[PDB]
Amino acid sequence: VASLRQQVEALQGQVQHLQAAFSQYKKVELFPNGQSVGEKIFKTAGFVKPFTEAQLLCTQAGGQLASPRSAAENAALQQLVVAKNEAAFLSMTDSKTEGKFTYPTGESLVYSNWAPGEPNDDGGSEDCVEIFTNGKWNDRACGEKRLVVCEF
Amino acid sequence: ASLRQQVEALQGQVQHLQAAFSQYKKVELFPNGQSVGEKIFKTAGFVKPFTEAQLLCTQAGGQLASPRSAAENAALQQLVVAKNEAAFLSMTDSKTEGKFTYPTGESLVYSNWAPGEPNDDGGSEDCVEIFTNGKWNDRACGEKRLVVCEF
Amino acid sequence: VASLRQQVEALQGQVQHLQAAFSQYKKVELFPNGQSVGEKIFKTAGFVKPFTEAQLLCTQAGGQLASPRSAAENAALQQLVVAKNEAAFLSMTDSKTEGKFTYPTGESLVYSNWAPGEPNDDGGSEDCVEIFTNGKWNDRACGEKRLVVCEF
Ligand SMILES: OC[C@H]1O[C@H](O)[C@@H](O)[C@@H](O)[C@@H]1O
Ligand SMILES: OC[C@H]1O[C@H](O)[C@@H](O)[C@@H](O)[C@@H]1O
Ligand SMILES: OC[C@H]1O[C@H](O)[C@@H](O)[C@@H](O)[C@@H]1O
Ligand SMILES: [Ca+2]
Ligand SMILES: [Ca+2]
Ligand SMILES: [Ca+2]
Ligand SMILES: [Ca+2]
Ligand SMILES: [Ca+2]
Ligand SMILES: [Ca+2]
Ligand SMILES: [Ca+2]
Ligand SMILES: [Ca+2]
Ligand SMILES: [Ca+2]
Ligand SMILES: [Ca+2]
Repeated sequence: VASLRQQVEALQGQVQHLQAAFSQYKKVELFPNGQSVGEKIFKTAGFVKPFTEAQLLCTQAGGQLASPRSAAENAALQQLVVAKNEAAFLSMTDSKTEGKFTYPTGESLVYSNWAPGEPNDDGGSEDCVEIFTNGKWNDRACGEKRLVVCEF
Repeated sequence: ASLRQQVEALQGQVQHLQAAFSQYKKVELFPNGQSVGEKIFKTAGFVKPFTEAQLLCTQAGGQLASPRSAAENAALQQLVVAKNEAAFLSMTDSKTEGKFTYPTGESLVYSNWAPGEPNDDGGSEDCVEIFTNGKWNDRACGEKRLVVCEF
Repeated sequence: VASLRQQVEALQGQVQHLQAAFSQYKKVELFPNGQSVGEKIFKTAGFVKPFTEAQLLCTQAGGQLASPRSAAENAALQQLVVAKNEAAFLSMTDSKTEGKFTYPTGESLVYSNWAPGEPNDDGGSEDCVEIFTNGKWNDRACGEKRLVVCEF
């Protein structure tokens, strides 16, 4: 009772100090290659890779390629693209059904920010998606190399 | 009694978090960070002009490196030495020439000026850079220097 | 009692939040320069340095140069070497007694993965160890510059 109470007050002090230390370290971690938005975190590897290799890096790391599902998420991702000045690959593709872009899960897009005229499947072989420094999207060949950005 | 059990369970979970966190703090700081007291300095690894550098730090939830003691200055110096690139500090005398202040407007509580500095060379040096030897020199804000933020 | 009960529930909520937030943060931290194996974490600095310099960097960081003690640890370390496509230095040397490799403490090796014919003290001057992209080890001159990888 009395012992338990003070034991609770003591443990909470420890937990709140931990919350403070963690919050500080989270900010430190995100600088300068990450961006937090909502409960999602985007982080770039700082280099470019073809889609398949980029996808594998994110999955092996316990996440997946950047999948902006709102204007806010797209804006956060855009910050990293602008910072590295390198267009990045998104996770979505229309490899299964041409013209129908989906997330790795197979779910259809719930948000899109296609540049005017896109997606055009240029050359009849653009099944991956890249995001430019202006935040707009363009379908591009999966074999091209683009900035690797994962979401966790 | 049920609460007693819950408390003992929480103690074990907290001990685990503390141990795991302790390890990750060391991992995080390697190789671009420095912890001194309750402050953490971290470099972006590249150079930028003052305004750009300042914005990067502020948007990241911190501010440009602002050593307030010899200890903090020495810690910051370690990053500068490691990257072999002089860095910008947060302080400027842009408001009133000759009076350097922190982004808040507060006057300096510590400084490590090289002899003869600040000298407002060319009548246009309102920013501050820190050398690999830890000394400070006022320099043009337009120059590009290592970006180091504090959190 | 009743109050203590409400506070314990609040504390429980705080700890659960931290467990979830910390787990996410760990994945973010490790991407793309770290590898977790068991209770050990390997992290590369992303650049090369001669042995002495690399060794000092790790020690000052509160850790030490990569010291794989099992096939599992060696495989984890190998992932970073492959990722950076740069051979890395291990912590072990035979500087004290030629022909006898030891950890920084002085203890004899508990595991090794030498390439065929190694260690061979080529030129009578190889007292350090490098790990290749294939995971095998080779003794090499300590003055050479190799990928810096520390363990924490
Ligand atoms: O290089 C491919 C690229 O070429 C142009 O920029 C446009 O036609 C794009 O739609 C297309 O993706
Ligand atoms: O250090 C002497 C002098 O050298 C250059 O002119 C600049 O770096 C000045 O800021 C400095 O004051
Ligand atoms: O042929 C093997 C031999 O090649 C070179 O001489 C060096 O890399 C040596 O360390 C290695 O033992
Ligand atoms: Ca980190
Ligand atoms: Ca197609
Ligand atoms: Ca297509
Ligand atoms: Ca296109
Ligand atoms: Ca002035
Ligand atoms: Ca001035
Ligand atoms: Ca000057
Ligand atoms: Ca020898
Ligand atoms: Ca030898
Ligand atoms: Ca050899």
